[PDB]
Amino acid sequence: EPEVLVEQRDRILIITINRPKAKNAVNAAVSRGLADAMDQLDGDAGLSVAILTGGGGSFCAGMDLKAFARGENVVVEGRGLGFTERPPTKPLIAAVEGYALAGGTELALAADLIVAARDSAFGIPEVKRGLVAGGGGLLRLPERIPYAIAMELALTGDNLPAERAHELGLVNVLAEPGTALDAAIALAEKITANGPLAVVATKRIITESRGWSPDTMFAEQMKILVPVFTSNDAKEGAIAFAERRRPRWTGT
Amino acid sequence: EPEVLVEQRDRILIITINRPKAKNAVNAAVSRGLADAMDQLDGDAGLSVAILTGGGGSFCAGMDLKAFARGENVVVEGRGLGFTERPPTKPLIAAVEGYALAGGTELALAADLIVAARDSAFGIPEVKRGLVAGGGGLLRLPERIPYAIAMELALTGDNLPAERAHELGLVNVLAEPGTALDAAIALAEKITANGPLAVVATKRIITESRGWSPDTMFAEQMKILVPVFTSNDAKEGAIAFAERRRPRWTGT
Amino acid sequence: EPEVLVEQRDRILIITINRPKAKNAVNAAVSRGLADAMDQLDGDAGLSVAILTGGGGSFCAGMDLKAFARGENVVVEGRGLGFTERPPTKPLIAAVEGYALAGGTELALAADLIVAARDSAFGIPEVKRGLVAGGGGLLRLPERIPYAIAMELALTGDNLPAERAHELGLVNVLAEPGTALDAAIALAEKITANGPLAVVATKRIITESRGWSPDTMFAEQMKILVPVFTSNDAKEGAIAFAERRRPRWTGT
Repeated sequence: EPEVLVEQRDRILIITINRPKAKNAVNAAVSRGLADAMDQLDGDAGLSVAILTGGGGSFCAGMDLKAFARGENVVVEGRGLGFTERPPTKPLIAAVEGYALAGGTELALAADLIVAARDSAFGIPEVKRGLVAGGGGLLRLPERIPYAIAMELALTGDNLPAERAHELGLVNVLAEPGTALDAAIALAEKITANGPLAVVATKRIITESRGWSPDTMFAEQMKILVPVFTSNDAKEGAIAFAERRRPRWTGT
Repeated sequence: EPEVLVEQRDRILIITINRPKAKNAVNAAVSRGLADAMDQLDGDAGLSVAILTGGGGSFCAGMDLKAFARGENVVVEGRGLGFTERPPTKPLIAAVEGYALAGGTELALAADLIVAARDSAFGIPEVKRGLVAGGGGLLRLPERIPYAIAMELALTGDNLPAERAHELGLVNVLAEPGTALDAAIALAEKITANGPLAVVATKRIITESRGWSPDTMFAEQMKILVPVFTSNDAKEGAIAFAERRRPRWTGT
Repeated sequence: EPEVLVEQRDRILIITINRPKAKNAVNAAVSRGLADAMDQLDGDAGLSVAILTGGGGSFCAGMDLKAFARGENVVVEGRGLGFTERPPTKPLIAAVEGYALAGGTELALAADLIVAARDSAFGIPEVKRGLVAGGGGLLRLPERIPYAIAMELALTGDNLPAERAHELGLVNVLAEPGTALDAAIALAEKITANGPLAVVATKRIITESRGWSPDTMFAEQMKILVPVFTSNDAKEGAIAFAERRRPRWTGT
């Protein structure tokens, strides 16, 4: 039985970490499984969005310290912890139950959107063990929540309850306990209903603009805009809207 | 009757999009009218602040798709949608009633401050039509509200209610329905009461610092600081404060 | 009696501006005193965290305008207002009571974390006197709170009440009036309990990553990570955790 489970529902790829006895800690198998799933997402024209979740009601306790201690290839060159150093092109939603800690919070941060149960919690407690959250936690958390709160969490290693995380803008959708995945599917379906080229281009511009200067951002953006505006889907979108009916996207 | 109306009240320029039957959608006339108004604002020494609003109780439904479809010069080279690619030097407040959607939200984002009615709403639904919000929406929204919420709005095309937008920091002032312009005038008057050179320099530093490195930001800032500190208004400000009375600014 | 008081409590350096009759305004003596305290913090292996506070129930009214007017060396080359242009390496918490205005807000912004009394207030009213908040206020406030609110505060010179500042993410901890320092000590103790090399490295990555590109951030981060992961404290942290007891850090 695979330690990462994958199920396709229409155009949504549901990815489930399947090590509940190990609190879904990331070992070599999970790291590879996550990378393979992201490859599948981006490579399959029939997929639009992925959801990442942890089986059994707990998202991810972080990297498997035992697996790490004994030489498992957990942090993979070019990919990081599963995909922390190589986020997918298509949208990724993290559906969080229970604890998303350390590497677990870093997986969530590598996703684009977070749906979290009201009783879930985040955190990067690495400094408590004289270590540092090097899987993107320090690079992404201050960009997702207010800088000083990210600093506080990083220096103290305190847990961040989901409801506070929603107040701070880290969590998009608060769900009833046990229903985060269903809430995430609803979110995914809203995104898969939109133009696939436009959705991917939109994510691309938001992510890449972080590295653009104010003086160049519009010209850099234009290069991404043109293939969308001349696509078949751009025509179909205009036709469908004018005819008040659902657009039939082709991703071309 | 002009499709963009302009009224000067003391040192405040009130700019009103005047196409209520077209939901104040931006066509060629409105685009040019907005650009002319911003030129007027920045060029007139007797003006300190502008307010942009949509006549009739709805801010702006976005770009006029019909005007666009039939070849109106709506997105002007060097300026964008009115002024989206050329924001004014002096402060601009958007006073939002009803819907500010797509290009309408992009106009608001190109302003510095937003006053919005409690029953108003924002959004960038471009992906629903297989298009992308290329008028600065994707470049500015993630800088105004938490990154993940900006991502969510961009990928889903969902409306953002004004009250939520205030929670997220996009909206400065929530106003009673129908009173956004009056609230905006109150805000504008607070700013026009302050030193005009200092106000413009302050905006300049906040906007331009986005493109400065940590190692250079103070030296870059200094170049903007010096002309302010040696201005006539700097002297007048100190004198007025010491004498507990209103400063008589000259903008020199 | 020194105009800046310094007390060591275990590994915490408590720094108190001691000019209550002058609302703890920063003159030459206070500027130098603050710089010396930060040097002490960073230079002493027995110190982990500092707390900055204003004696008597008011944080800092800003730069001493009288001292400034008559030629005191208040803004020191290479350091700024005390330390605004040279923030410490180790974590700094500002414990705010009463008013932190102008230069006072800039001192707080140069700290990493802010604990503020529920009845305290911030602000950068420089534009009211035809001046500009050049001590880092304009460079840091838009990075700590939502951009548009930072713009609003900078252009209006309005006070920012502590409770609103907490909503916006500027204030980490809201304290009962008169108890901000005790709340700050609790926060400091949480941080001093964590691995000193890991804490300093964590702060370093969060602060320096502001000037890194997305394409280089992980490689830049790695250089800071390696000395932490190979430290004696990394070993001790792992041992202590496995033995369910407190780690005895050495800062090596």
